[PDB]
Amino acid sequence: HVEQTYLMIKPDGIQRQVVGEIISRFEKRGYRIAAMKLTIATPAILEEHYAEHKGKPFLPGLIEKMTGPVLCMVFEGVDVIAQARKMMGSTRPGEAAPGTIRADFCQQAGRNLIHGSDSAESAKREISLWFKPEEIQSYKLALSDYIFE
Amino acid sequence: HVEQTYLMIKPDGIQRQVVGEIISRFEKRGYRIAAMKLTIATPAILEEHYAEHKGKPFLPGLIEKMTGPVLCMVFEGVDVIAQARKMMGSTRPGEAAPGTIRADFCQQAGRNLIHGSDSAESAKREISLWFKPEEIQSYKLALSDYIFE
Amino acid sequence: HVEQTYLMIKPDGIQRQVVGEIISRFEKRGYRIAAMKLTIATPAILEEHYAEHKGKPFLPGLIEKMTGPVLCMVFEGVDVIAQARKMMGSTRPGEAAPGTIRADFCQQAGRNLIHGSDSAESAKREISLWFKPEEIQSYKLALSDYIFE
Ligand SMILES: Nc1ncnc2c1ncn2[C@@H]1O[C@H](COP(=O)(O)OP(=O)(O)O)[C@@H](O)[C@H]1O
Ligand SMILES: Nc1ncnc2c1ncn2[C@@H]1O[C@H](COP(=O)(O)OP(=O)(O)O)[C@@H](O)[C@H]1O
Ligand SMILES: Nc1ncnc2c1ncn2[C@@H]1O[C@H](COP(=O)(O)OP(=O)(O)O)[C@@H](O)[C@H]1O
Ligand SMILES: [Mg+2]
Ligand SMILES: [Mg+2]
Ligand SMILES: [Mg+2]
Repeated sequence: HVEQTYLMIKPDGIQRQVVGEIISRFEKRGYRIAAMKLTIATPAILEEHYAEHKGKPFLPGLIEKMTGPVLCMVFEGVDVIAQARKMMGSTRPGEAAPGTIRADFCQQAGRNLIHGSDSAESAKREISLWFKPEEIQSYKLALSDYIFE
Repeated sequence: HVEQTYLMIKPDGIQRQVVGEIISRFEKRGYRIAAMKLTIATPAILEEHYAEHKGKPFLPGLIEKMTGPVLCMVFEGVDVIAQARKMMGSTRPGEAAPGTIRADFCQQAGRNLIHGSDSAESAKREISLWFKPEEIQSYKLALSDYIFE
Repeated sequence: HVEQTYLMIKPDGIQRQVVGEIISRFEKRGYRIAAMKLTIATPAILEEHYAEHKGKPFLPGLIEKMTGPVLCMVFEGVDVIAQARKMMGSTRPGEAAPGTIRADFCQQAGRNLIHGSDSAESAKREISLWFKPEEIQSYKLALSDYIFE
């Protein structure tokens, strides 16, 4: 039984030119790329993305930092929502575990490279916000017999 | 004092073609390759290898998943039995620590890439099961003065 | 607000020829090289470097193992003193967390690849010990906007 999560490379991931390295970390576990799109995030879409943080003092600066090129992604795998969060590490890179993306690449929460859905509910909502359905691709990995039980 | 452990790349490690990456992780710590052999594991030898799991519900499926090409290895180093187990990570990849082999490469316990001895007694037994003594090679690493105290 | 820490590649890092890999780990987080110098450490400077261990049993052997080529480094970043210590891992490689330098490269405390300042006071002292002020270089990373909040 697999699930899908929404992962987004933030503008610092694009500008520091580590997109391929990020993707390789998820491919290495046999997670399937179900969707991938480069766009430029705008305030209106970012306000919906970060709707839970509406009204807060730190939202305007977050929206400014996120206004930039992003790579929207959907990955599929066993427990991939929680696992992708674990692989990203803590929001604050200084608290993130060695070997996580944020610990290996970053210094501060405001420039922490990547976003990942925090729950099944947020994954459904975020995939619907950033992708049209035709952009979610269904296919099977040829190495499935060696990735799954 | 150094010891020797038995490490085996399972058929998923062969088929996903990550043998070299696995070997490099152990070489990186200055662990010495003392033996290495590609074979195809058969139920009879696997039954002896996994004798501690006799009767357990997962054993028949484990033997099936392990019937395939494997790379038998012996590595030598300080505390290498416990250390290699730490590098492998937990049986479940989802529970394994970031930076371990199972967390970095795998999703599920039944396809978790690598076996390693869990104790001095099991290392002795497993090395003897899979290797004849003439297959164990003794040499000294040229960088020994910079690896060992 | 950034700070500067003193990092030193020990003779085993030089001789095992992993200098570039070590530097890449710190560059990967956007830490800035503020100073760098290859020298051959002498007992006199090592006595002052390791003054806190004066009288201790392992000191003379530590000085001996450290009498050789070293790479003196100063790296700048947010919380970089504590963060570089986290990235190095525990003194004993066998106790260091997976994904740290010492866990990924080493076996024993006497050959654990790298030194890093352990506090703000020690970083100031160690930088001044190994570098003259003229050797410390001030410049801005062009990716600063994508590294720092
Ligand atoms: N105190 C803070 N200072 C700067 N940026 C923050 C702070 N808190 C959150 N952020 C930013 O907002 C993003 C979304 O917030 P949140 O959902 O709490 O974290 P995460 O993305 O780890 O789930 C974070 O990834 C981070 O970039
Ligand atoms: N509940 C399970 N489901 C699927 N596979 C399992 C399960 N328990 C064990 N296994 C498989 O059997 C192998 C041997 O089990 P065990 O010796 O307990 O683990 P380890 O290899 O971590 O020492 C594991 O590496 C794993 O591939
Ligand atoms: N018990 C020990 N055995 C061998 N070498 C040691 C031991 N303790 C310390 N050392 C060596 O002395 C160095 C300095 O010791 P210390 O300052 O306590 O560790 P660290 O470098 O982790 O801060 C260590 O990096 C290590 O090379
Ligand atoms: Mg969030
Ligand atoms: Mg076992
Ligand atoms: Mg110290």
